[PDB]
Amino acid sequence: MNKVQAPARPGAIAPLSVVIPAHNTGLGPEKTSFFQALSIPTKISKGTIEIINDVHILKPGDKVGASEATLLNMLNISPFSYG
Repeated sequence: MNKVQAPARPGAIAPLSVVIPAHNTGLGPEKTSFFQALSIPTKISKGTIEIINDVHILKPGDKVGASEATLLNMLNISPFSYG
């Protein structure tokens, strides 16, 4: 894989049903500000921010926001395509 993470960019429409899994994101506890920015229930696991409830971050027909795009980019999740 190379471009597994699709270019999540604010302004683009959300075609897929992206879900932020209830699992440690690998991100530092600081990123919980972004998770909470997208109204996400968060708890710190291993010095990393973890998700407690599977988040319906993107919805087919929604519109990827700024901190939202950033969130998905930090999550290393592909809200579009992976090639």
